Amino acid sequence: WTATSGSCKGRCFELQEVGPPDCRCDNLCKSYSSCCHDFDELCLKTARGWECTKDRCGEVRNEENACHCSEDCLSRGDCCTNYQVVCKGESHWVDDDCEEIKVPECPAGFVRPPLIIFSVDGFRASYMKKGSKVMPNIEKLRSCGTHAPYMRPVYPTKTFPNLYTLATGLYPESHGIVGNSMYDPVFDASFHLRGREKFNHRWWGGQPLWITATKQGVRAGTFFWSVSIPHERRILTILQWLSLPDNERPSVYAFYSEQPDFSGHKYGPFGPEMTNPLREIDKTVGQLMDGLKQLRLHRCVNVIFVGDHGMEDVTCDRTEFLSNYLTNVDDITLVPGTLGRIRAKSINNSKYDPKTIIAALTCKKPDQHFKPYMKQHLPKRLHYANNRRIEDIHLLVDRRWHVARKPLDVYKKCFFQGDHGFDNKVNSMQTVFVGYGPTFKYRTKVPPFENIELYNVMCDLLGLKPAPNNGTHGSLNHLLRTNTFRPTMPDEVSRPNYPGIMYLQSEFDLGCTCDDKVENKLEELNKRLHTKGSTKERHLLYGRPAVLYRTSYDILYHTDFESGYSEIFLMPLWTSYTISKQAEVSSIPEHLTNCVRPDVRVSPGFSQNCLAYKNDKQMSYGFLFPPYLSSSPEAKYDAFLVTNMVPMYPAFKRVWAYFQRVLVKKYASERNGVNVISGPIFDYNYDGLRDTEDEIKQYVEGSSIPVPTHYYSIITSCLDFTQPADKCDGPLSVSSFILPHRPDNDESCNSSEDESKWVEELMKMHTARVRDIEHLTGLDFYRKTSRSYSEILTLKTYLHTYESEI
Ligand SMILES: *[C@@H]1O[C@H](CO)[C@@H](O[C@@H]2O[C@H](CO)[C@@H](O[C@@H]3O[C@H](CO[C@H]4O[C@H](CO)[C@@H](O)[C@H](O[C@H]5O[C@H](CO)[C@@H](O)[C@H](O)[C@@H]5O[C@H]5O[C@H](CO)[C@@H](O)[C@H](O)[C@@H]5O)[C@@H]4O)[C@@H](O)[C@H](O[C@H]4O[C@H](CO)[C@@H](O)[C@H](O)[C@@H]4O[C@H]4O[C@H](CO)[C@@H](O)[C@H](O)[C@@H]4O)[C@@H]3O)[C@H](O)[C@H]2NC(C)=O)[C@H](O)[C@H]1NC(C)=O
Ligand SMILES: CNC(=O)C[C@H](NC(=O)COc1c(CN(C)Cc2nc(C)cs2)cccc1OC)c1cccc(C(F)(F)F)c1
Ligand SMILES: [Ca+2]
Ligand code: NA
Ligand code: NA
Ligand SMILES: [Zn+2]
Repeated sequence: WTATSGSCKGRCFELQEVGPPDCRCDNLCKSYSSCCHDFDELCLKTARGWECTKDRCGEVRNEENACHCSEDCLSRGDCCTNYQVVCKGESHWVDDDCEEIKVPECPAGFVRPPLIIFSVDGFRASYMKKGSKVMPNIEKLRSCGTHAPYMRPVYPTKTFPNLYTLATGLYPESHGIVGNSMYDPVFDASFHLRGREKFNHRWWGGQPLWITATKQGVRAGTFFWSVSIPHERRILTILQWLSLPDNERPSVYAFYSEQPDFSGHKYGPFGPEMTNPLREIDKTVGQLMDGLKQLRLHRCVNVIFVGDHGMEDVTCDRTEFLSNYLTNVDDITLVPGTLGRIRAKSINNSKYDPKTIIAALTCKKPDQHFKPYMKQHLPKRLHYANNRRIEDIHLLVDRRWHVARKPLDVYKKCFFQGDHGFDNKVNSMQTVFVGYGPTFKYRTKVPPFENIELYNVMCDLLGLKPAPNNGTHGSLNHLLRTNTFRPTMPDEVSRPNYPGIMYLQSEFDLGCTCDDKVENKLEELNKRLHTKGSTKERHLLYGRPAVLYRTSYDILYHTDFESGYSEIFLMPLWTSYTISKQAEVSSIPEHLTNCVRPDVRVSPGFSQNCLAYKNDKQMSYGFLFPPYLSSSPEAKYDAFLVTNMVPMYPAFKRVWAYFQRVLVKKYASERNGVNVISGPIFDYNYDGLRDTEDEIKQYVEGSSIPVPTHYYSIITSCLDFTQPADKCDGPLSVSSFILPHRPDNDESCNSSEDESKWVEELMKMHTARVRDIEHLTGLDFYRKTSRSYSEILTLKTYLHTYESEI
């Protein structure tokens, strides 16, 4: 119940919201059907429109008008935004030349530059170039401020998950808004775009920017606008708040627009109907900037122009139907569209089996336009599994397609030409970032980055301590003139042991054999030098990785590679080696096919054994430093050490061997040498974080050798590829991957073909940031370089996406 008999007089767009049954007058009262009876009359005036005209100038104030052109309007804070232009001979902001804003120029009373967020729904990154002719205000923000060519949204590339990620710095799996539609099985409740359940705070986790501000004494304008409030009224409300007394005035504001998304769904991302929506959003930016100029705030405020996701061409005819795959289609509930999520229709169904559902959806039709995954097997870069609202079965839908349960859902539930939600590396899903103001840089282009990073910077802009989030604070310091955040490197928690030769060969009873007794004062000294770290500069180019948790491990040096060997997990945490452009690939010699050799520096009790692999009929082994890239026949023996061995399913060994035998040399050739760090990852609870020993669900049969869920590589070279990776004077270049360690290649529909036709495609899908590997391993990379720490943080957030140019 709401007592709508109360009044909005002197309360229009009040900041503090009131509780039922008292009627409301805030930004969202319409969405709750709770506005006071006179809210439209008092708060939503429209008389005479939104613009001053020459005949209105100096008018007698009429309080009924939407905005004012009377001599008193500036002191009242409610002039039409073009008042000074029409009535006082001023220029529109867009018409003024860009001039660098070196320092804030703020009116007295202003404690800090205000932050104004201008959020646009469905604004695809390429509109900034493709639409620049019809968007002169936006184009001036972009050219004169700081801009990226695009900003990467989060998956799924839907509205509510991305806007809330913008606000919180969190992945959707952490903030809880994991789709526009959700079912939470603990609450037994459903969240939908339409309706009241979505207002319950239990759905909205983390801590959004307006709550971080308010908790630390910084006042915030409300970030939400009921859809029926015209954009012109939203802008005038923001400008009116900006004229409040100092102690009442907010420091952070947001505007939101439903466009260009609304028209993009109807017309497709580049439909001829799309120009007018772009012109109108531009005109709204111009209102804001003219209004700021009137308030003398246009060289004081920092403005962020930002979108949630882009827009792809999608039509009703490009829909896959699960009814063409499943015998049992009425036993499942599908959350449909540009992603699919599947759960049982009834929890009382003992006939429900996700294994038979996955198999019936796997590579069944030659041009099949979606791929099924158990969520834990989705690319780790998506960070889309650790939430009970995310269904176990996931369908990743190809760009331009939909998935639906049955045909009748598509005509009884073509209209639309555009949609979004696909994989967040897809070019059409990328969106926009421009920052303009005293705290941003002048005429500066910055490389693409992730929307999770902005919360830290907005906190930086407002003098706030950010709540814990998934940004890497400092990785965006190059966007900023001042207010940078100067992080320190984390301290190493575990120091390594450096074992020498401590065991005789006969102390080992591992069931391994090697034809190595085929093997000199000159050159024995040399091998001793290698085992003590004499080639280590060549192979560990950025320092040893620091271990940020408590564990027991050894540094092991070799001619061709260096590793940190865990005595707890019985295998390396990391293995680091450099391959020059001139490096030669060799074979594994016939007499060494089955060679595994005890490592006389590491106890038998802290070693793997061969008999366990013999006995486990599902599990084989591979090597982290590849025997194919040995520098000499004699150095090659090192590659067969029991301390370089890792458990690998035979199907996975097809992938790994092609990566090691073929692709590393190809990258060294292309990049002018590469430094590679490889290793295992254990993430059995799919939380994106390193597992402890007691979270491991699978071991090589009969042993304490834990089985990795994934294997990573970080591949680093010189950004200036005229310099070799090992003699690089300036910035670095990196690509990395986190490959799922699976017992089949069901993910790759073409895997019966030669590895050259499918492996690199798999690896591309599983591309990763170095930061993703850090979370999954508890290791900190790039500890000793010539580079600034913020530059290294940017490097660690880089994702190599393999898309063509935006
Ligand atoms: C991205 O950044 C985010 C933010 O930094 C990272 O997420 C953090 O990761 C931490 C570890 O996973 C986690 O810390 C835990 O917090 C527990 C208390 O959590 C509550 O309080 C915080 C603070 O206000 C709050 O933010 C939490 O909010 C979560 O949960 C609510 C309700 O479900 C949601 O609305 C909200 O969206 C959020 O959910 C997300 O996180 C939870 C986990 O908290 C997931 O379940 C969800 O799926 C979703 O992803 C909470 O309200 C604290 O109690 C934990 O401690 C346990 O474990 C340790 C082991 O050392 C032990 O000391 C404790 O005893 C305890 O164990 C006991 O409980 C176990 C299970 O019941 C049981 O097995 C044991 O036997 C014990 O009894 C732990 O410290 C932190 O909460 C989240 N924060 C957020 C916002 O998500 C994220 O990791 C980053 N991602 C990457 C890839 O880097
Ligand atoms: C019909 N309109 C809609 O459906 C969307 C519209 N959204 C908004 O008015 C503001 O959008 C959001 C922002 C806004 N914020 C400004 C984006 C940010 N960008 C940065 C950079 C930080 S925060 C941040 C976080 C989540 C957001 O929405 C879920 C809306 C209208 C009515 C009610 C709701 C709700 F309560 F259900 F959520 C949502
Ligand atoms: Ca884990
Ligand atoms: Na085996
Ligand atoms: Na296959
Ligand atoms: Zn949309």
